[PDB]
Amino acid sequence: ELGNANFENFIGATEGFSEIAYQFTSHILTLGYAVMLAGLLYFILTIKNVDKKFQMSNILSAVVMVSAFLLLYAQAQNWTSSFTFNEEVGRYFLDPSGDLFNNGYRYLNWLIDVPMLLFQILFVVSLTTSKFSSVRNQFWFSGAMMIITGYIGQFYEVSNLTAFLVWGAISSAFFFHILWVMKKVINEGKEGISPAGQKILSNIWILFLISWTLYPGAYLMPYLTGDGFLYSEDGVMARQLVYTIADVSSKVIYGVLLGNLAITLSKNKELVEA
Amino acid sequence: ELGNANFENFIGATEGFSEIAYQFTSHILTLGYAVMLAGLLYFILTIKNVDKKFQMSNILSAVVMVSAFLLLYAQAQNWTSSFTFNEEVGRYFLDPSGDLFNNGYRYLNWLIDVPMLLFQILFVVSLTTSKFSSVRNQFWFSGAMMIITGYIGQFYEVSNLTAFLVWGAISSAFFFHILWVMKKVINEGKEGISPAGQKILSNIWILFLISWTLYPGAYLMPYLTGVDGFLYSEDGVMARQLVYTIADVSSKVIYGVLLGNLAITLSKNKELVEA
Amino acid sequence: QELGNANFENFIGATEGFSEIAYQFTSHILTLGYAVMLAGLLYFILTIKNVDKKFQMSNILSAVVMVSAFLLLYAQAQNWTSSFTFNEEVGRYFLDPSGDLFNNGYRYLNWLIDVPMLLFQILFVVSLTTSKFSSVRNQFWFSGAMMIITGYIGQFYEVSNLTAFLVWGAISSAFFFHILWVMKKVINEGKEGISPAGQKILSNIWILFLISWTLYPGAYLMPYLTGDGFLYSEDGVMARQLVYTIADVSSKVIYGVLLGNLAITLSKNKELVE
Amino acid sequence: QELGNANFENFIGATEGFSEIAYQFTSHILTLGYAVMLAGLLYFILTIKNVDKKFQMSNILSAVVMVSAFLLLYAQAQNWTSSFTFNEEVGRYFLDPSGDLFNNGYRYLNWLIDVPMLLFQILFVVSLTTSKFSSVRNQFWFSGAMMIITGYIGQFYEVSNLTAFLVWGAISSAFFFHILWVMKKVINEGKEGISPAGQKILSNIWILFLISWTLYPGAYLMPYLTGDGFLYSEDGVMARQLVYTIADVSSKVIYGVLLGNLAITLSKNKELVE
Amino acid sequence: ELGNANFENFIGATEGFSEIAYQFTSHILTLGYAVMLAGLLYFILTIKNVDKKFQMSNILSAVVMVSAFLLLYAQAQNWTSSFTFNEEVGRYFLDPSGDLFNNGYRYLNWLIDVPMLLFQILFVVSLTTSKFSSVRNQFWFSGAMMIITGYIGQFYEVSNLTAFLVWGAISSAFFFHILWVMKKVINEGKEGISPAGQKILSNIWILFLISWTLYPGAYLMPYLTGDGFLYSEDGVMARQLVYTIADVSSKVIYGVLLGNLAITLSKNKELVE
Ligand SMILES: *C/C=C(C)/C=C/C=C(C)/C=C/C1=C(C)CCCC1(C)C
Ligand SMILES: *C/C=C(C)/C=C/C=C(C)/C=C/C1=C(C)CCCC1(C)C
Ligand SMILES: *C/C=C(C)/C=C/C=C(C)/C=C/C1=C(C)CCCC1(C)C
Ligand SMILES: *C/C=C(C)/C=C/C=C(C)/C=C/C1=C(C)CCCC1(C)C
Ligand SMILES: *C/C=C(C)/C=C/C=C(C)/C=C/C1=C(C)CCCC1(C)C
Ligand code: NA
Ligand code: NA
Ligand code: NA
Ligand code: NA
Ligand code: NA
Repeated sequence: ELGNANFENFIGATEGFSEIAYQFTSHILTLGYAVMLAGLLYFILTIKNVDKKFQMSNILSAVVMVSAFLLLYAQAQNWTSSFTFNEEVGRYFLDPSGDLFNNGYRYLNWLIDVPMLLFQILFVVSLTTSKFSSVRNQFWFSGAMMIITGYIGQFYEVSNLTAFLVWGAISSAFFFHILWVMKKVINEGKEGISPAGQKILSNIWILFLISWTLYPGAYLMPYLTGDGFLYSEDGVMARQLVYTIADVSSKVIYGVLLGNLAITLSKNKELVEA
Repeated sequence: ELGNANFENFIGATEGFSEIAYQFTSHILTLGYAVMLAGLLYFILTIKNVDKKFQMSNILSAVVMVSAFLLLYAQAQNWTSSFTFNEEVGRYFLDPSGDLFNNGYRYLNWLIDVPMLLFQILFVVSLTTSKFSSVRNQFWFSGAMMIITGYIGQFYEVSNLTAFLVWGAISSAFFFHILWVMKKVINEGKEGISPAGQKILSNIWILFLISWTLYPGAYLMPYLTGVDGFLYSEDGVMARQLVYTIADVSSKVIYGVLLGNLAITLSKNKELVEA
Repeated sequence: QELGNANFENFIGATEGFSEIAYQFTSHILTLGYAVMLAGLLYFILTIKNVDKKFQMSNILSAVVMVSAFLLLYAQAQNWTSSFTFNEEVGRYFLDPSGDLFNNGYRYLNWLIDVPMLLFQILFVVSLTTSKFSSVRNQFWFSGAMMIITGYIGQFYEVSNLTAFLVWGAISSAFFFHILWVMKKVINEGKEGISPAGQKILSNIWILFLISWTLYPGAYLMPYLTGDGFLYSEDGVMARQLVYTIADVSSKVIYGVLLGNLAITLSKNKELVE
Repeated sequence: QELGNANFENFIGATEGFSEIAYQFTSHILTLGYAVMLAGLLYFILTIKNVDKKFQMSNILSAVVMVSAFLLLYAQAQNWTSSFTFNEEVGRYFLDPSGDLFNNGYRYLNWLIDVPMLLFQILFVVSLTTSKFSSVRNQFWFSGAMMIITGYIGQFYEVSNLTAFLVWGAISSAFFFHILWVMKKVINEGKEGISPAGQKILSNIWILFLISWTLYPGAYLMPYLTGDGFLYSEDGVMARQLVYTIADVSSKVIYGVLLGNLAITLSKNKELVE
Repeated sequence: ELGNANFENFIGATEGFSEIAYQFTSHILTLGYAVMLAGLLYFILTIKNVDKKFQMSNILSAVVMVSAFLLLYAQAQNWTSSFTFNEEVGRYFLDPSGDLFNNGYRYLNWLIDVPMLLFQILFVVSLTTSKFSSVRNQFWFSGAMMIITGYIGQFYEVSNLTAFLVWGAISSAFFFHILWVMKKVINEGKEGISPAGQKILSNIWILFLISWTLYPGAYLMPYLTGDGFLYSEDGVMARQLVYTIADVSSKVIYGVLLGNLAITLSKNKELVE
């Protein structure tokens, strides 16, 4: 009786994980939080070369990095504590004492981080006809709701497929909403900045779009092949890779590109340019 | 025989916690201390854009963040160490070896932090009819007493409902006193600063009022449906720990940010705070 | 229970056990201890810019103390929690041999590094009149070391051998009064030739120095201050560890703050502190 | 036990066991590893003020690498110690299943982050002549990724399947030479247009780059470089882990230092480095 | 069968450690790494007050402090992990699970740190007759070899007294060489700086000499009294105190004195006075 548990635990409690599956997941999750703390240094070290008006972008990035490090660290330790090598069969199996594995650390990370990442672009670019205050509140409300609904759903990703998908769908509503507003902001952002600045905002959009889509991909990962191929250790590896790739892109790379824009806009483009 | 223990331990020792209840509490408590360390960075990184006379506000915020991180971290680890998964029934139960769970880490955090948060506003605003030193001492005395009395009470929140509520009440006395003085401060603060600065102080009050009220809510959370119903159970534990987390974040970080923003605007450097 | 040359906490823990309140409180207060130290560090780092160059070593030495103190007081807190385990049957915490015996030695060795600095550091802020920098320092340093080293030896015996306990205690006290004597000299010579604002602070410093430093020998004797009386119990343990914590905070952080404030005023940057 | 697709360390540890010297040394050297990384970080942070704006991203990227490397090399060190337990009966360290299997994957995934940055970062110090920044970078980035990813896969098989081991190894080596080729191009074009002092450093960088990068494939093959021969033993383990450590220190820290020194000289702040 | 293990483990495996012996060793080793991280703050905080050309001294100190913290921390945890209280007899005994105790963390710390400490003086002072490049390489080569040989020897300090002392001796060769060169450096350093600067370099030498000598003292500590007085828990305490005192002196105090010299040599001597 595992109960309302993530699917990792069900694989780990039956099939077990192979060396490669466990170690890789372990490694990738470690890379996750490593990249976050590393990134922090980039934002701290470049802040002197951002003008005052843009500086909060760098600061908010830095804030995200710290939050993310700590929670993604917790997530990594959740993985390793939760599954123990069985000497007899040569596979890793669920260890009750280390607690059940749960992706909740990541999700709660999103709860802090999502509002900031959406907010923080608004310090770099300027809107035309839209109201800063409105855009922010929309971001913040939709963002919260997207994560909170998703957070509830994923508890059920095995126990109750319907609640899984209901909450998932509702989340997607809130998800799809955010995409709309962000496109609005990038477009109004593009108005009034050099072609150089424009090109960056274009890259940002593609990054934002791809990277944010990854998340619901990883939500569904176990099932994207119906007891098929990804309902296995392969699925676990796949989920945790994608989450890691997503989080790195959506925070660090995202933050870097914003920072680069803010730096160029400050006529300190020499720092970012080679 | 648990004794003078928090009610979490009694739930954990009888009902057990469901996966969702345990994991959520675990997650939210982690979010708690994560946000504190994160916040620290905000205060450090904005300090250059506060004028010298306001800068102690920023510094005191930073101080709080560090204290809070460390003690809230301790609090999170208290939770996780104290309750272990039972594979047979699929619920988390009290682990004696990991020590009893207690909210005391949080409370003693308050003991350091409350004085600073009350103190620190006084470096941004200027009073009219009150003396800096008087307001501070009131804050500091009442603040200490509020926490110390509350701290004693919560040990009894199961063992002895009377002492629970006595100490609770006494605490509440000092609580209202602080509210009273703070309202005085924010009003005198509002006198003589631009409308922009005024509006922030207004938000600060609302935040201060709502967020500080949460705490006694969370104190009583187990019993807010008396002797039964949703709140004397794992649901109550989740509820308490969410509210504490929300409270602590609001009362320290958000509070500190709003003060910081005020101090930054007052320094004629509003450009990084608003854009 | 063949405990040997052990602190009295272990003897209580090994017989009576600690109640929930006693254990948790001690645990909490010891945590507060090291938390306050690291917090304080931030104050000293962040204020250094506002003290003039010639006083700045006071701030630096404070910062140094804070770090040392954090690490050792952290170790001390972990010593407490490791050393006593909840007994499910009776609902009290009892000595756990595996987690090592509890010992206040971490704290004492902290004193060994910290005491010389705290005595030294005032000399950067004040100017002596009649007394010789070199003499005052060496006296502080010699007496300071000896006070701690003798105390450190004594406390091992606070149960095993009451005589050595009190002998070493007394010897320590000799050096204690010496330090008090010299420090009073310093504060008074310090007061000669500095602004009234500076004077007032040095007055406060002395009161704080005096009260806070007296606490220590109080806590040394705490188990016995009521002869098998009231404080030879879990109550005594709580009492000792509260007092040590209060002492250490006052004698380092508050002390350091007051010195900092003095150094800041003497630099004509008093707008920060008011 | 039944180990599967595991590193060879585990097979030694599961049969021969490790001697005190072998275990302790490996333990010590791996600790040195991550210690040096965090230490290095301090150098890059502290010297950045003395590099001109246009070079500064070199120092920043170094700093980023240091942090990533600390965290992952720390993980790697703890992987070693957790995985092998002293057996009091024989006086040798043996594989502990509970501490999880040892795997070098932490290191490899560290490479995945770090390799692109180290190759990238030189381009902020020097200017190319005949080559296109964009092309050189993409080659570095693509080949770098592929080199590590292929290597990462191979090393899982270094015992289980020697053919896959060597295939993947070889494929990796393809991309390796490519990177070497491009880097030589870069260092030469880099040398064009800077003082002889700067030139001399770029020369040293190349020899360091060349030697240090070569070490890695040496360490890949280390168990077999003597066929059930001399290095298929605890000696081989020691040898591998020393070489990896030496490589990583050289290829990141020393490499980074030399680049930093170049950037400092180019900024006419050569007095710092002299 | 402990094998090629440090002597601490043999005491811990037979005699056991008394409360005082264990706790003291535990405490002192903790003080060790605590002082390192503390020191770091001093070097970071004073850096602004040393001129550009001396600044690498402060930086190299800072680097050492961090390395030292981490490895001395590891060393402290090695001690506590390795010996467990026995409730029946009231003594601490060797715990296999916590791994055998070994001073190797410290030694490998030396491997990183020795080159820097020898190097770093050269950023503050200027040589007269001797060649920067040569002095450094001598320091670096001899320094490495001194540690590597010592590191090998100490594994044998119980198992094989001959290898212990051979490797020890070889190490000592390189040791004196470093002492020789350093004296050369301090003297050439003294040429062309004020008497104030001179006096500091004099203190540095005394400190350098005393503190560095301590190390081989601690190497031999178990035997310095032949089944004698120091082949006991007393010897363990003695070794670990001396190592701690040595490391603090040879890095932190050393670094401070150099920093003070660098600060003095710059306009702003007021900070250190
Ligand atoms: C730094 C973290 C970020 C940017 C997280 C973003 C998370 C999402 C976009 C999540 C989206 C989800 C859905 C659209 C459906 C399933 C539930 C979620 C929350 C994973
Ligand atoms: C950062 C922490 C803060 C601002 C803590 C505030 C705590 C309170 C306002 C506590 C109030 C209480 C009562 C009014 C009654 C019950 C006992 C307390 C202490 C929880
Ligand atoms: C930061 C730590 C400080 C300022 C420690 C001060 C410690 C003392 C003044 C200790 C005094 C003692 C006696 C006077 C008798 C008993 C032994 C001592 C060392 C506790
Ligand atoms: C900081 C880490 C660096 C610079 C890592 C470099 C790694 C390599 C050059 C690895 C090369 C390999 C081969 C050429 C064959 C075997 C597989 C590899 C990846 C170890
Ligand atoms: C910061 C660490 C330092 C300065 C270490 C210095 C170490 C030595 C001078 C060691 C000397 C030794 C001998 C001369 C003989 C025995 C082996 C050694 C390495 C301990
Ligand atoms: Na595991
Ligand atoms: Na748990
Ligand atoms: Na305990
Ligand atoms: Na081990
Ligand atoms: Na132990």
